[PDB]
Amino acid sequence: VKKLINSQISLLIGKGLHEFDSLRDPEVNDFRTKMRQFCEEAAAHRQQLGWVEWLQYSFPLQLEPNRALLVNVKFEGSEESFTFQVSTKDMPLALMACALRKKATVFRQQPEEYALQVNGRHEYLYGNYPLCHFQYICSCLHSGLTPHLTMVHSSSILAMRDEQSNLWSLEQPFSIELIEGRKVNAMKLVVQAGLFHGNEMLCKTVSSSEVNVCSEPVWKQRLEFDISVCDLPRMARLCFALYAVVDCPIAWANLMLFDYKDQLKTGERCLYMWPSVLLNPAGTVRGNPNTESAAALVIYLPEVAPVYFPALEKILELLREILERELYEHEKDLVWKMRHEVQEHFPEALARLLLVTKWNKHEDVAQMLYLLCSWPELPVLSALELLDFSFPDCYVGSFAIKSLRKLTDDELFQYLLQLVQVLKYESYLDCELTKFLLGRALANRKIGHFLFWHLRSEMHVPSVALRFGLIMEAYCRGSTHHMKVLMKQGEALSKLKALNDFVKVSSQKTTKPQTKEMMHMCMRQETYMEALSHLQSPLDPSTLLEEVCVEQCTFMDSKMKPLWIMYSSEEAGSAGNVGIIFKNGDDLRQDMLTLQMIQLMDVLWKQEGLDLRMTPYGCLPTGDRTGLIEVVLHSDTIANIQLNKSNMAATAAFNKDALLNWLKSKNPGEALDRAIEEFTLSCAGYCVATYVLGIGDRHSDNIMIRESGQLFHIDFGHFLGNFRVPFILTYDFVHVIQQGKTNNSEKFERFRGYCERAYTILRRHGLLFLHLFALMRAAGLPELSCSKDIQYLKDSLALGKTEEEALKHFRVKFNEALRESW
Ligand SMILES: CC(=O)Nc1nc2ccc(-c3nn(Cc4cc5ccccc5nc4N4CCN(C)CC4)c4ncnc(N)c34)cc2s1
Repeated sequence: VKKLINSQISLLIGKGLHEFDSLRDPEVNDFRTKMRQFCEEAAAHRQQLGWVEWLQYSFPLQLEPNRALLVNVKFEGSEESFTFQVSTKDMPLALMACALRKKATVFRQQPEEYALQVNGRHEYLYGNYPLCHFQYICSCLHSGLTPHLTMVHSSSILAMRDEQSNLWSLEQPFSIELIEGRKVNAMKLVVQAGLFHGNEMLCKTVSSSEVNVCSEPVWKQRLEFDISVCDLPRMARLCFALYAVVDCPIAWANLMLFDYKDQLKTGERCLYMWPSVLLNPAGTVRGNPNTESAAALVIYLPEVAPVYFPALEKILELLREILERELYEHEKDLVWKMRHEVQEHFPEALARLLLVTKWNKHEDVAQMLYLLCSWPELPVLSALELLDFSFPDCYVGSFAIKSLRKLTDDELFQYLLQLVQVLKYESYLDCELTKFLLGRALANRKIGHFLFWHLRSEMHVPSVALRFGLIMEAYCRGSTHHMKVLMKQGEALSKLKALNDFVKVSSQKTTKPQTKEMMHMCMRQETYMEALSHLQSPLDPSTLLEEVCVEQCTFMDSKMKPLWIMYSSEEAGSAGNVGIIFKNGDDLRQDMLTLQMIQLMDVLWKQEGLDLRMTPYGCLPTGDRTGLIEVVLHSDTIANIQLNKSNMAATAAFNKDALLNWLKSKNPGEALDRAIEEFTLSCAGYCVATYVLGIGDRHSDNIMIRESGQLFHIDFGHFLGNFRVPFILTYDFVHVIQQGKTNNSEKFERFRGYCERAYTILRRHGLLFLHLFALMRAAGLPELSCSKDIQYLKDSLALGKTEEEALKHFRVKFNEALRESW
């Protein structure tokens, strides 16, 4: 039983648990038993949750950031239903109280014992909120549709829960012996080394003597470092680069100078190096696992006797404003002297003080830390900055995590991609970020879901495979049931991979109709119908994927041959008609990031009362160049529509009418007006988002429209101006915005306003994007690695300007776009 589970975990995470044992590594072992313990208690806590509290755990509320409506309501075990008319202002309780009246009359004769499930989804309506505040009711209003709900009794929710149970002495300089290696090249080889605390060096780098390429290299030399051993900060990182010269880089490697138990390191180490793209401070501090083939350096840390880092108990014993909103060396010195008044009267400037503190002198670090221990808790915004690699100290990190606990679950979810990436910066396996993510994920099943997937999707990256593998193991121990739910997902993804391979093979040797019918036969096999059916969507756990409609599935006959998979569900009706796209061969990470950023804009816009009718569709990497994109139904590409085919509702006398004609046929009579407004709002949002993000090569192939008028972007797949990208107005959208008239300055200028509001609201949260992109640097995305990428956002949001200033600047950009539009 505990052997079945171990095997289930092994299959789910894509790494066998026996591989953890074989490392005979006490840090891995200690991480495992402690994190198992932590996760088991969390699971125990959850099995006694109240029924409302469980709903909160398993089906967290989906909310928006007088008027009448129709609702259909039924009860759990009957098909008979009642249609009521209520107010968009009424709470779920009144509707429930209403539904119980109708039952008592029909069956010839307490609302608070129920919750309302959205039919055929894992989504529930409860709490003291007006119906219009629930994403679902809210969404229903905009599309016309009647909300459909089931009354579920508390006794039934509890049955769900139950079924789901489980020191300063050493004054001599620091130094190492560089012994030998075993490697491949073409000329002479040099080892260069630096001591780092984040990006900042703790002293100058020191180089090797030249030795010939023939090697199996030999050195037997002492590299001495210009810094007292008693000064090495807790998080001292020692870094190596091996290269050749008569410059040609070969490999690099890093390690911490203290182990995970705070002990200084001795004596001999063998470092298995990673291939190079010279010093790489940000690289992992674990050696290359491919030890058969990896070049290796042998070194020797010299025993100065054990020696540990001193307990905090010991450590605790031991024109300003005009600048405070990069600084000269005299400005630095001023801040440091003011550290106390910084604490008392500028607590939000912590980050700036941390960057001036001298991490290569131990006495100053004791100073800074002592101030940190009484430092007031900081705003989330400020805390997200502190998580950056320019703050490696474990005390700083703990303060940051401590400031971050006041994150709501909706916020945490919004920034989960970045917090996971920042695991790649960590020095050690057991850390505060890991416990934090595990804890919040075990308290919220939606967080759990995406945490799992963000980690699972990277298991083929050797630098994170062990770390990420271990976290998912701990997660599973805390939720046996959710483990199985995710296995169902992994098995579906495994079959889709097999199905996509067949399509790639078949389609090269036969015509599209022929392969299509083959795909269907392949899907109609028992093993497939079953593996592909009855799962939660990896794109959204509240979306249930029930019956694959084989007949509606296809593939696109191009490059990587992505698959199109439709689902239906009687229980959910029209709402359970949903689709996924499976893509294998392409990397989806950049698109996911882009889409999260756009969805962030939408939330920020909505919090100022601006709704730009965005389309934040699912996009999720699940494996090695593998993931999923959510089908947005009732949509088509601008290119396709602009083919202006005859025999169609939308056939134009002039190609420029095509897109308007299409909208007309989808939205007759008085419906046309709202579709044009939907188009205008959505167009403004994507124009501003693409501009702020530096995304170009937009064209009719990678823009789409919904039948409601909503325009949205797909397949980005470059950003931050690396292809300065101009603002873009396509004449074809301008034509539609203008209701089909040559001149319509009343409509075009309401459009300009939309853009100007959207843009000015983002500037107010400019720092949030900057902090978020800074952390994303951890992802290893080629287009998001250096500072010229961050600078791109600095320039697009004109953060160093006044709002009047930037708004004029933006107005020049917009007018330039208008001229470019024919
Ligand atoms: C790296 C990368 O590819 N990123 C990508 N991101 C996206 C995002 C969206 C889409 C996408 N593309 N399309 C058009 C489309 C894509 C198909 C993909 C695989 C198989 C069949 C496909 N058919 C598509 N159409 C074209 C329009 N037609 C009316 C319906 C079917 C979408 N339709 C609805 N929802 C979507 N989300 C899409 C594709 C991609 S690819």
